[PDB]
Amino acid sequence: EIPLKYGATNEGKRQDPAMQKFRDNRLGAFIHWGLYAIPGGEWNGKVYGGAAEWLKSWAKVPADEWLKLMDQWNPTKFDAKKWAKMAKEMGTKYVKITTKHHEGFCLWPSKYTKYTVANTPYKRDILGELVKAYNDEGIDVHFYFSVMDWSNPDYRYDIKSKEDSIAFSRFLEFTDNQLKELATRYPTVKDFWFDGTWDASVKKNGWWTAHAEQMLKELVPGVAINSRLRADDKGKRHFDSNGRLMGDYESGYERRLPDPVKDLKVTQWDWEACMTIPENQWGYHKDWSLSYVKTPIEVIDRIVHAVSMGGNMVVNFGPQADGDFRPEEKAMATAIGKWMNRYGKAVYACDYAGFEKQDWGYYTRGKNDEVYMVVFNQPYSERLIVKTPKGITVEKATLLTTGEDITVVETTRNEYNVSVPKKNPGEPYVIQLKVRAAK
Repeated sequence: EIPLKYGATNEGKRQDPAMQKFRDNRLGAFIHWGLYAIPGGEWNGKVYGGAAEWLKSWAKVPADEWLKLMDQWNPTKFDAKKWAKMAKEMGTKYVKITTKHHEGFCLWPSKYTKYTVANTPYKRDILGELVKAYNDEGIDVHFYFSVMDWSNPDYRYDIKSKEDSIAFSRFLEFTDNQLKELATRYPTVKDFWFDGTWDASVKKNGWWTAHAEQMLKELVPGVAINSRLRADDKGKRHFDSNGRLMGDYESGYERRLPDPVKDLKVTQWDWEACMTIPENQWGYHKDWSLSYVKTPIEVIDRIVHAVSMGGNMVVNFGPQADGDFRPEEKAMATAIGKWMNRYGKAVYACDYAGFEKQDWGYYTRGKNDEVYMVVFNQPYSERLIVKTPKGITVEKATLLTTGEDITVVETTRNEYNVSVPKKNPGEPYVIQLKVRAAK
């Protein structure tokens, strides 16, 4: 029953309204945009297969030379209002934006470094333009922030000396300054999502992670903070040494999801997953033929999977250098938007339904105990098996899009066959159930 100065703060799930908005939004978009977009995974004529946003590392490019990309930063096709429209048509309720990635190039005009959008030909405050344009569409804005900063030479991977420690104490002050800046320049921000916090330098400074959290919560009432920021007194990340969750939500499900049968533990806390369309590219990469690229249905599957287990899902986009989105990403957004427009009552504001997982798809639970069946795999039996928890019965089934009644046949105690629709919808679809519990 260990004691800790810098362990978890929250008891269970926050239930203030700002957290309930964060939760109910459910579907978000991730935007990775930075100087990495200019080379697009290619350096000096070699096209590297690793994540484009890490090209500085793959091509062993020194800071001085990487940051020279600033001279070419001039996204002439950028139009914040077009971006916001695209997110709206997709059905995303929030957008997480890279304020600064590992490269350390800031999308806002920070006063604390020269490596900022202000010292580029384009000059303009990209981040401020986005915040406004998204907020105008009713879309919340969350800030991605990489603690690790390859542009500031006070950054340390580990504290192996007193020089190291001196430099790093400066780096944490600088980092604190940037965060204060963001919180106060853009007070509509709803979340900070920290990355690049894995180094020993940070593990060794748990106290700072807890400070940063309290600090930001002071400045921004109701702001959410991800688990990835946090390390405890002992250097345990995400969950403290008593296995209690730090920060407001778990953020480890990056390009993977919890198992619907074996990882039901996640339903006990808030969490958010993120994903990429190709296998592993967050920033813009010029050649998507190098790894598997997910289809829209494969992405929709994963969104629903997340909500079915009580989590949010954030789908990544990596805009081009010119400020536009590539065709594959435009098609993806449109496809997701069409499907959400039709079936979104099963996603927005939904949660874990407490039913045993079946092979046809996922269940989600509405705000008023609606139970939705989201069908991805159509059984040749024409029967969708539904097994109810103790005390629950199924009074009715309805096809969400048409309101047509759907036959429900009891097969055994606590189990039914729900018929498929008379006409095959030809896409993943939703059947809504009315259920009754016992007093």
